[PDB]
Amino acid sequence: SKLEGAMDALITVFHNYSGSEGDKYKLSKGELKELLNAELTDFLMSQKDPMLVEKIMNDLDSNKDNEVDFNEFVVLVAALTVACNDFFQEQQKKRSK
Amino acid sequence: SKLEGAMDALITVFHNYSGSEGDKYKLSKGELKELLNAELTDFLMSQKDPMLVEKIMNDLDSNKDNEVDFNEFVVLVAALTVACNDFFQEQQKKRS
Ligand SMILES: [Ca+2]
Ligand SMILES: [Ca+2]
Ligand SMILES: [Ca+2]
Ligand SMILES: [Ca+2]
Repeated sequence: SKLEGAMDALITVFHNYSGSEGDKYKLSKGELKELLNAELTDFLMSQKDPMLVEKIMNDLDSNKDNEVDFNEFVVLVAALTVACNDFFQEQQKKRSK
Repeated sequence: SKLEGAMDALITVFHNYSGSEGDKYKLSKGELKELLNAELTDFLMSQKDPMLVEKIMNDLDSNKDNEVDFNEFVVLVAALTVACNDFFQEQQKKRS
């Protein structure tokens, strides 16, 4: 199914970056930065934005273990997907006026 | 990017079922049923299970407007993906 394909992909993406160092199933700041730069580059306007990454790391690491675990990563993905969905919807609503 | 491809897919799937009736951007119980049966059938052990769909509807519709909006739908997707990831990680741990 298209949905479970997407779910599989969320899992794969995470594990593509989380296994370079430290906990194999959590993202370090470095691994997160890597993932942001390669996977969400449009959100960084294809710029390097370390201070922004720092803030993303701080907002996502809710339990303060200096890692972004999978639950924490999914919080990111959910927020950015909702925001994009909302964008597309408002663009259609604006058009129908 | 693989990630943004997946995010796009989440949006497209929801909008694939949400536009049959009512709000074009929310799932009725009926629309949610169609989505669950087409997209998550393995979670239903490939059975039709309207009693479980009812409970799923009731759980996802946190604002009690009788619809599952996109945010509500992503709560389900997050929960299921997290559970699936946990499964795959515990299967690896077990193996070692
Ligand atoms: Ca790691
Ligand atoms: Ca954390
Ligand atoms: Ca609808
Ligand atoms: Ca609702």
